[PDB]
Amino acid sequence: VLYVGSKTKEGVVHGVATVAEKTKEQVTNVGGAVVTGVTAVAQKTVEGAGSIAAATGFVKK
Amino acid sequence: VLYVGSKTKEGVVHGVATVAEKTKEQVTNVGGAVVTGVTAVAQKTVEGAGSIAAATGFVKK
Amino acid sequence: VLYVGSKTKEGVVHGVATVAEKTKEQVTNVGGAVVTGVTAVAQKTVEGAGSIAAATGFVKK
Amino acid sequence: VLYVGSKTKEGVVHGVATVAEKTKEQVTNVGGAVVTGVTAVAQKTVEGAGSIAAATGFVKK
Amino acid sequence: VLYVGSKTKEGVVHGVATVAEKTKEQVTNVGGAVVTGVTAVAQKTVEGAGSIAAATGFVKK
Amino acid sequence: VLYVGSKTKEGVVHGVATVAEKTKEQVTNVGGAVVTGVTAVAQKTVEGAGSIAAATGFVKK
Ligand SMILES: CNc1ccc(-c2nc3ccc(O)cc3s2)cc1
Ligand SMILES: CNc1ccc(-c2nc3ccc(O)cc3s2)cc1
Repeated sequence: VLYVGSKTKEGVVHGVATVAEKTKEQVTNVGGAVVTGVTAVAQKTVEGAGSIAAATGFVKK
Repeated sequence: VLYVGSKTKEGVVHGVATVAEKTKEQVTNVGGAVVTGVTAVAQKTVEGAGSIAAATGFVKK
Repeated sequence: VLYVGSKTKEGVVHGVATVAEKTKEQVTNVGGAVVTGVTAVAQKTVEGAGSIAAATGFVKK
Repeated sequence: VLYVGSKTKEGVVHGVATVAEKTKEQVTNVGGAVVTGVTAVAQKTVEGAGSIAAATGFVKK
Repeated sequence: VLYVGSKTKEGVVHGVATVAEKTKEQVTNVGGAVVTGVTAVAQKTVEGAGSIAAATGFVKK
Repeated sequence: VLYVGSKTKEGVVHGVATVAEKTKEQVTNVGGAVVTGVTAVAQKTVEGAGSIAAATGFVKK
């Protein structure tokens, strides 16, 4: 009943240096799902299902 | 009843240096799921199922 | 009833230097699930099933 | 007598990512020479003395 | 007499990722020479004395 | 008389990832020479004396 947050950090990314020399990149998706190339990403959920880089499947019923 | 957080860190990424020299990258997905290339990612969930880089399957019923 | 966190760290990644010289990368997925290339990732869950890099299977019913 | 340069590179800097988090920087020079903080610098001389970051001395005669 | 350069590289820096978290930096020079903090520097001289980060002395005669 | 350079490299630095977490840095020079902190530096000289990070002395005559 006296919660005290201070200087806290949650789902935090900082201080990222990145060099990506690539002569070629290619995704050849044929009918499917694909997720590629996530970098320096931060989420924070409450009462929820939190996905960052999901390759979810073809739901059939 | 007197919770005290201070300078805490949770799901935190920091101080990442990355060099990626690649002459070729390729994902040739044919009908499937794929997740590739996650870097410096941070999540934090509460009352939820948290996935970062899932390759989930084709749900059939 | 007098919880005290201080300078704590949970699901934390820091101070990562990475060099990846690769002349070729390739994922040739045909109908399946794949997860590749996770680096410097941090999660924190509460009351939830937390997966980082799962290759989950084709749920059939 | 048939010099052929092609795609040559000389005194070349490229592809530099830099993060510098600093809570304090200070140079307290009292009567002297100082050089600090050179980053991503490129020179090319011909028939000359080329210095990049010199701390040269008090010439007296 | 048929010199052929091609795709040559000389005094070349490339693909540098750098993270520098520092709570304090300080140079307290009192009467002297100092050189500090050179990063990703490239030179190329011909018929000349080439110094990069010299701390040269007090020439007296 | 048929010199052929090709894809040569000389005085070359590439693919350097560096993380430097330092709570304090300090150079307290009193009357002297100092060189500190050289990183990813490349030189190339011809008919010349090439120094990179010299701490040269007080020339007296
Ligand atoms: C959003 N959903 C949620 C539910 C519950 C919580 C927490 N329950 C407790 C119990 C004891 C304790 O020392 C800390 C905590 S935090 C946090 C979030
Ligand atoms: C500007 N000052 C200068 C003087 C001389 C030169 C060179 N002399 C030679 C001799 C033979 C050889 O195979 C290459 C070279 S390059 C380059 C520059």
